[PDB]
Amino acid sequence: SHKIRVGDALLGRLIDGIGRPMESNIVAPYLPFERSLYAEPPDPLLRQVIDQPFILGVRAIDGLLTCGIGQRIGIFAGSGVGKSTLLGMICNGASADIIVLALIGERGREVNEFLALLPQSTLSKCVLVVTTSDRPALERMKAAFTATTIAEYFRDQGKNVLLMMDSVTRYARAARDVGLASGEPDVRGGFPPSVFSSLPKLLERAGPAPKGSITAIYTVLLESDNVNDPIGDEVRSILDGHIVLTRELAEENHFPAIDIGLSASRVMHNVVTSEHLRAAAECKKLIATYKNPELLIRIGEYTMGQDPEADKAIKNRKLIQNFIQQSTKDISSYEKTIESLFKVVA
Ligand SMILES: [Ca+2]
Repeated sequence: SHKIRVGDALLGRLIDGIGRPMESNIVAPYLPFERSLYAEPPDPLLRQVIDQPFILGVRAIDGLLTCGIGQRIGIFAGSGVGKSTLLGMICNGASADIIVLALIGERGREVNEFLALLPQSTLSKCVLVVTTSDRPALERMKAAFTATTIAEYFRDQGKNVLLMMDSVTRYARAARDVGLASGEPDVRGGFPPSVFSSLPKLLERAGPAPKGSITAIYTVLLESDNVNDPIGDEVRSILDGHIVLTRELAEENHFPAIDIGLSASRVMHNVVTSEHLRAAAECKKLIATYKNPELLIRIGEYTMGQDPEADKAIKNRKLIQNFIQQSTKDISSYEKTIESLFKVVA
């Protein structure tokens, strides 16, 4: 009841919503420790500051929206915009000692499609908390806490942990159904009070620590409708950074489909050099100001301003696009990413 068993043997394993290994082995993993699913957690005694970069191995993010160790980061994405591919790139590229994944509320098919993106070397440092759509709501809700608790266990060993929860949206729908079942009323958008109060309690467990850390990425699944998602809204107000993927970029075959102007890192200025910050700011402005040259040629115009800002954007388009667009096998170290950024704004 509300305790799970943990240990190093969790690494490389598929684990259910309450922490039980799901692969059938004749020899069971050794999991000698019990931990509560809930933590007080790390009392502000004392609370830390985010001041070191957390490298994802994604040029657009590392370059223009740099993450920090112990940050809480949201990725907001609808269907068919390459979310799972981006999550895969992050797991394979991130500077994390241990990855704890919570895969909540999707069908087995989607789980296997994600797992296929992770090579043996990545899986070997992963704990995979998986609760598919068919599982009871209680199990899908608990998966978020199980994952968080396991991340804390590994943090406590001095590991820099990446907690990746796909998705807080489906966690919340599970927690909704549990809450309503207990007799809570709908307060906003079909959600009872319990789900809202759980969000900061979960997110506040990520963060830097004396030894080790937990940097957390939470996905928010966007519906192709105009219905308010109050869970996503509350998350927006808590996060330290947010990455937004758009259908508009996905349909241009622009991947990762990150809209830079809608994305932000509240910690970047604290974890990158002033020169890095300056180059990123120019790159962002160049991205925002760019306009298809076709549009001027078709009206016979010899523009070229003299409009300095717009002229550089066209001149630097291919460089900028090759920088922010990045294939799965298009690998880039943090050193290389920064060197490449300076090149695209030159
Ligand atoms: Ca909203």
